[PDB]
Amino acid sequence: ALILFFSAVGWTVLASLIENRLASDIHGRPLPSARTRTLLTLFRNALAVIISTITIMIVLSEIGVNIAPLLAGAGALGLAISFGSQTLVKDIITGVFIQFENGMNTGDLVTIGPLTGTVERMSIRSVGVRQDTGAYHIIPWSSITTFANFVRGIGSVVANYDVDRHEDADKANQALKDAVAELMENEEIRGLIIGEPNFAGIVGLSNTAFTLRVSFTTLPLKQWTVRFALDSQVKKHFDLAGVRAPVQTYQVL
Amino acid sequence: ALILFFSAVGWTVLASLIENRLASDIHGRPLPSARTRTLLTLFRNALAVIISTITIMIVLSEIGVNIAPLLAGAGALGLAISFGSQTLVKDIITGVFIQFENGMNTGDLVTIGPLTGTVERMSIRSVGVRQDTGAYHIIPWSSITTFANFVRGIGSVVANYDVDRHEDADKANQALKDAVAELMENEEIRGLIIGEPNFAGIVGLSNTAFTLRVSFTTLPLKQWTVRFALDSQVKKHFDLAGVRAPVQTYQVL
Amino acid sequence: ALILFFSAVGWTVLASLIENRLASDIHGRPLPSARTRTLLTLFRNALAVIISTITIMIVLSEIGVNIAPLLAGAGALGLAISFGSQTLVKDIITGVFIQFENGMNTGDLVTIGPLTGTVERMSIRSVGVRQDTGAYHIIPWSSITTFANFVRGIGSVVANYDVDRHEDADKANQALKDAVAELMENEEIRGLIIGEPNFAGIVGLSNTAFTLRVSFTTLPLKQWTVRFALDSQVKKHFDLAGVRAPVQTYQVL
Amino acid sequence: ALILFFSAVGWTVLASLIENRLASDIHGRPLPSARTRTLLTLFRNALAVIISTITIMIVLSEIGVNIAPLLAGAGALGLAISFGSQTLVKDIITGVFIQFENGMNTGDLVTIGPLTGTVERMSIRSVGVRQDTGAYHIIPWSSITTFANFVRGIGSVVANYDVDRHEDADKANQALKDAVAELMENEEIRGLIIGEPNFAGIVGLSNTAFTLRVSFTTLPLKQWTVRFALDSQVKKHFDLAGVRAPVQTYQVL
Amino acid sequence: ALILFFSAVGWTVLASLIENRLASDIHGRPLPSARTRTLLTLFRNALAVIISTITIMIVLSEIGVNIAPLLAGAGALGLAISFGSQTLVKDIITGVFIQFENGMNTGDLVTIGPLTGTVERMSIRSVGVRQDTGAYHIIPWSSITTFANFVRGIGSVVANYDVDRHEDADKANQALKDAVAELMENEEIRGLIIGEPNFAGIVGLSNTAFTLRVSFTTLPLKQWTVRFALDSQVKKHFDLAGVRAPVQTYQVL
Amino acid sequence: ALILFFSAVGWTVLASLIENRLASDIHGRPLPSARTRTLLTLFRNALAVIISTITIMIVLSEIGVNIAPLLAGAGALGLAISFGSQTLVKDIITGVFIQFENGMNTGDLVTIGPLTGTVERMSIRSVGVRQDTGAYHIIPWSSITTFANFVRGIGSVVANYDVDRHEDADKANQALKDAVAELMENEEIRGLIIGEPNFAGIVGLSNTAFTLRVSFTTLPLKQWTVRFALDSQVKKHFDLAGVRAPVQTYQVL
Amino acid sequence: ALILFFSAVGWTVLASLIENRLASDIHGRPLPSARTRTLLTLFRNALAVIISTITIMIVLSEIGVNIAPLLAGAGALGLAISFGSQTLVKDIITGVFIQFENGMNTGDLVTIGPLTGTVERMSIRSVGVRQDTGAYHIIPWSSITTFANFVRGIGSVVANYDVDRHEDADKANQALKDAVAELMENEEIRGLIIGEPNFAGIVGLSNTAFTLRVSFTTLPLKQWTVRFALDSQVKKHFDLAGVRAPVQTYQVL
Repeated sequence: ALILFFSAVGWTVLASLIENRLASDIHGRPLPSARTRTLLTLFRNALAVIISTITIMIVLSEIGVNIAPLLAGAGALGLAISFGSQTLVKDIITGVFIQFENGMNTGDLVTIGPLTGTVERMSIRSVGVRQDTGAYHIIPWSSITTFANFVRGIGSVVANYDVDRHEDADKANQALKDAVAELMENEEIRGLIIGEPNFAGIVGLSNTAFTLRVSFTTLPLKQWTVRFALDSQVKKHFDLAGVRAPVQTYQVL
Repeated sequence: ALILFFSAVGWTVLASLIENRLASDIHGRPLPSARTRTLLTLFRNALAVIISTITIMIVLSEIGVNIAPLLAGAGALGLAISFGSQTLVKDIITGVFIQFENGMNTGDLVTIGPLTGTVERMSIRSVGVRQDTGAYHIIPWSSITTFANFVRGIGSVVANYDVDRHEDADKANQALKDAVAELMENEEIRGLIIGEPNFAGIVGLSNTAFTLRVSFTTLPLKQWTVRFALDSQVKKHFDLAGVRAPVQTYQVL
Repeated sequence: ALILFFSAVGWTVLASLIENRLASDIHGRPLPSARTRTLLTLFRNALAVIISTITIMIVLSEIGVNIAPLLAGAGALGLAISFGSQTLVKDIITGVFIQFENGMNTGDLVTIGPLTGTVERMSIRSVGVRQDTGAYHIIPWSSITTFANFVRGIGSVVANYDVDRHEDADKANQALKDAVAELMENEEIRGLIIGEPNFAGIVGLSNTAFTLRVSFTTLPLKQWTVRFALDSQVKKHFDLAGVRAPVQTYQVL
Repeated sequence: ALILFFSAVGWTVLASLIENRLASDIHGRPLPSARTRTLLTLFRNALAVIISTITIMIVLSEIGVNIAPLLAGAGALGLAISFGSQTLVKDIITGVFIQFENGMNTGDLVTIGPLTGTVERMSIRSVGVRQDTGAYHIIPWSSITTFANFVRGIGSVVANYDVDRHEDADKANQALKDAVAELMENEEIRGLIIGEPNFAGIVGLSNTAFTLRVSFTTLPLKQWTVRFALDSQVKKHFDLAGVRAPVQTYQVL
Repeated sequence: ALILFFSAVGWTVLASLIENRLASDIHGRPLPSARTRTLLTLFRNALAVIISTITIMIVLSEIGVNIAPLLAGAGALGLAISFGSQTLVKDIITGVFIQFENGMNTGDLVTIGPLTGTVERMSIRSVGVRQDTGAYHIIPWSSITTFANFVRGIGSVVANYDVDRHEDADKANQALKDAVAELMENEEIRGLIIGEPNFAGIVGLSNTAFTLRVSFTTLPLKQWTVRFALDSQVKKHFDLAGVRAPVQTYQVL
Repeated sequence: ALILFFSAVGWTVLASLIENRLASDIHGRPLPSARTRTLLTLFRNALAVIISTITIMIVLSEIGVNIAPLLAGAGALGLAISFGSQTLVKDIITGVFIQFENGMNTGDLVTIGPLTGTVERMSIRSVGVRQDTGAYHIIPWSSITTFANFVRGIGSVVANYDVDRHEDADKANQALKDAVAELMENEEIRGLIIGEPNFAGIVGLSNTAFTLRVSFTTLPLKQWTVRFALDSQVKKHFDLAGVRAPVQTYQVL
Repeated sequence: ALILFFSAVGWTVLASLIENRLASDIHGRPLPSARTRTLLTLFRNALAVIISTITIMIVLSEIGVNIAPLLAGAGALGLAISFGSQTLVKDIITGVFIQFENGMNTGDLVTIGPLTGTVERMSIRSVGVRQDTGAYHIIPWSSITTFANFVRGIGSVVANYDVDRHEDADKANQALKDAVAELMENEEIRGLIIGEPNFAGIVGLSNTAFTLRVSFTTLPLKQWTVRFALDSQVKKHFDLAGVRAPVQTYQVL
């Protein structure tokens, strides 16, 4: 009867506490810290609260005066719990879908908002990213709405260099072409590049400068080394050819 | 009876696990990575949880003490699940409607917020865009609200060039007209352009400069090459005609 | 009985698939692309899911063990669908109301947020706008909260020109008046203008300049040509009268 | 019986279509455009959908297999409709309350966010504002959260003028006082002003300037003309008295 | 019976229209404008709609075919009305609570976000604030989340003056002290101040300047006059003592 | 019966009005202003509305035609009231939790967003903060999401001083060390400091300067006086040692 | 009967007040302040309100006129309470999940938004962080959405130094290499570093400068000391080698 059902609740409560002891062993893993005492206390309190609620519900059902006040209170508490748990299920679903489309793997370079780093590990609710300063960022999946991946597909560079307006375009463009040529005859750099450079010439005009563009396409994650080498060669050849940097201009009175 | 219904639940649970094995084969595709072990474990856990919930519901219905506590808990969990799944159905509906109006195809150049690139593939929940730096962006449909497409219809250029205030408009405007004339007699460039240039003359006055505007209408995705050629010719002809760039001015004491 | 009702469900399912084939013909229109295969598959899957849900509901109703678990799951799914469809009905209602008040027509120049262009077509959920760069923007109605229309009513110009503080106001104001006078005696420009210019004189003082204002009222969409002509004439007459542009000033030690 | 009720539904459907024809005449007004064909088609489709839903509901009620699937679908659709209609009733209530407190009339100058213009007309959902560039802005009431009105009450000006630090305050303040004095003896300007000027003297110190403040109180919508006249007189009297504008200062080495 | 109840509905509808006529007299007050015709029409339409809904509900209840479609539609409409009325009850509650704590009175100087002005009147939903330019701002209570009041308690000034780095602190600090001394011996200003000045000396170092701080505590709303007088005296005494303003510095080559 | 219950409602209504008279005495306190007449009228109107609603509900229950229209209207009104009261209960809970953790006391210096001041009093819904300009800010608890407290624990200073690149680090660092030494031998300042200074040397390099860092740890709320004294001593010793401030540099042609 | 149940409610109310007295002892702890009188009064008021609500509910259930008005009011109050408690359960769940993944411990350096500091203590709803200025920040868990931890894993430095464009890269790069060499031969600094420096050479070109990059990997929380030492050595060796800082350039007329 009611007493037999009440004993079943107590038996299940002990099993949940025994399951909490199993969770203590799981929590006992060195990876998730060693201060699991607080977490265990919360689980025990929750189990006790659930057992007390079940017992009170049984008593009220056997009372005959309707559980309406207490039932309404429990319903309000459950509604609050459901309202507060939107974000968690949001992270779970978002992460499940992200791994479904092979959006993120471990070790690749990504960009989530204002952060760029390498993925270290993915939990059920968040993803760990290691920044170039050594900081470890924990980003929940629902916080992620748009991200970029640098290992998928191919890589490319687009380089723009500003040249002073007073000079002529033919000499500066030839200097840039020569700088790219010296880069091409280098062996491992040319191994990184895939194909031939794309010279665009003047791509803009300013009040004191004009800009020249040259674009490549390289191996994934190799664009930055090529960019740095190109910058060094461009500086060297601009110095050789006498190309001037943009200079401010003014008049007096 | 209850036992026969319980056996049916177990039979369906095995079928779902067999369906999960079929999903494992689907997940086994090289495109969606190779670490599908985690996804399979989640599906198995979900199937086990569903089977346990069904069995407990049957037992409680056959108990006679009302499923009210457990039923309310299940209802709260379902409410949380429904609340957390708003974004997913939002992406699904938004993508379905976007493909309905032929808003986006594969390979075209688009602009979604601060990102400009070529569409590579569209999933049920997101769209992949390839940037000019080689990064691969995953953008969910609900995150997309307003976007532009450069392949629909036509293309056009509007070019504004700043000339300092001290010179006269007739000489600078004539120099710009001559620069456009040299561009027109070029053959492939004229093939890109559709029609005749639209000279607007002075379109603004600054404290140290005035601006001249000339606009074209070209083939789709061909506006940038025409713009670069026009910039080069404008610089050359401005140098030829002696037109000066804007210069700062000050007085002493 | 139940079997007769089940046969009716199957008959309706085939009719929906036949209706999907009718939608395939509608989707077959060249305007909405040619890759309608994906859309048809989704419709077929939805019809199959609906038929299966109806059959399972009938079986459960004829079972006698209550549909409560499955009914609650279906209710949660429907709640999620309703929650995710807020935006779509929002666009539908907003567009219906916008067309009710004659807010937007096709071909007129509008400004929706940071975008200015001519309306090309309006769907049930969005509106297409053509920018001056040739890009085609798709803007849903709910994303629209405030917009401006340049074809309703009239057009006007308010022109402010900065003159440096050192000169006198009477000479510069007279030069501006003469510049407007030359503009007035032109024939087509005066045809664009409706009425007489409104001279306001000095309307502000800066540390190194003062500003003069003149305003007109012209035909719709004709304000920019008048503004450009006024700017050219103002520059010419300021050069003629010897009016100086604002100049920076400093002192040494 | 059921057939008699079904005939009543058909009779009401025709009346709604006849009411749509009456709405067509209302829509036929030249003010709300002439392309009301699309709106009429939507109304006809909605009436047909409502009639079909009513007929299906009657058939299902007379079937005996419960309307539960279809009733739940209709409930979900109604929930989505109610969720998507929050903004519309928000505009209706906000506008009703705004006209209740006499916040806005037709023809007055207002400022709603970043827009300043004269109210032209108010609908049930929006308000039309005419900008000084001739653009016509449609602003829904719910989008309005805070606005200012320039015709209610009185008007005032607060004028701050920057004077170089190196000069003395007594001479510059006397020059400003004389400039206000000349303004006062003018007749229509003095008619605009209500009372006497309020001289505050130095109200701030900068690294290269100090500022003098004088404030008035004038008729509504007349503050700007008084401000412009005061600016012109202040410039003239500052030139007469030899008061210098703020000047940058530096030292070498 | 049903007819007797229907007659009661009609009798109440006329009473509501008579109550609307009473509201017309209330609306007839000159303060809430004179165009109350539109408001009366809306009230009459609402009363007619309510009467029609009640009659249709009675007819449907006496029909026997369940009001379920129409009842569900009415429930959806009521849900939309409740959803759209969140802001109004929010303003009502916020204003009621604000007047409970004596946060705002009429005539005092407040600062609500980017607006500073004097409270003119408070409605049930908003508050009117008069700006120093004469504009009248209507701010709903829910839009208010944080505001400041200048009449509660006391007033104070904190004055920071920048002196160039090259000079010595003792001379400049003594000059500031003397400037405060001249202010103190003035009688009405000293009546405004409550106590003695608080000299803090150097409170910061810049690349080309250092700043000195002096703070007071005065009567409410009297801080600005004291600040202006202090600024004037500080300028005068800095000129007397030969204290220099911050000056830019550079070097050549 | 119904009449006896109706008399009970009237008796309770009078008691609520008598309770409102008790609230009038409470509102009669000089602290919560003296214009409590408006609040009392609102309470009386609410009591009358509640009594009328109860009477109408009783009449409808005794009518037999279902309260469904009026009951649904009351339910919608209650739903709107509950929706609009989210913020109030949010403030109540947030404040209760804030006082639970001893986050804020009265008189301490706090920083809530862009505001820094001393707490004056805490209500059930908001907290009053006194700014250094004398303004009194009212901040609801829900508006508070993150704040800092300067009285808990200790205080510290981190001082960075910029020295131009041209000079040598050893001389400037020695000058800073000597400046700190003179500060240390002062007696009350050394009483404020707790321990020894932490010299960090160069902590950054700019194009025209390098920065030196020295950090302390002092008593709570005493960091600013120590900072000002350190700034004065640093300026004095930099002047003594001939250390130069950062200076701009350029080249000609 | 009803009286026996009413006595049980009174007995439980006293037990709750006795439990409040136990909470008073808990609140009596010196850590959570000493003004717990206000909190106790709120608990007593809540207990009294709950007891009164239970008694009124029992009386209404024994009345026979339905609790519908009062039950609906209680339901609306509970709905408001549930709506206002979303944030609290959000913090609880977020903190529980954060501690689960070992995201934060006590004493480590973290970065939560614009705040960087050391964790001092974690409550159930918030986390205390000590800033370098001595301020104590209280941050709820729901307010936390993304944070970084500096003690997990390893630490690294990336140093960029700008060199004037006019000089040559080989000399400046050699000077930087020598500066790193002197740093390496230092003993405790080399103990901090883990491995060898990574020289990247030129990594960017500006209009007046080029930048050189060198990166390390050091012990956790030791990156800043290494960075400061590297900056000092780089300045010293740049001075030794005659490397110039970036300099502005202009031309006259």
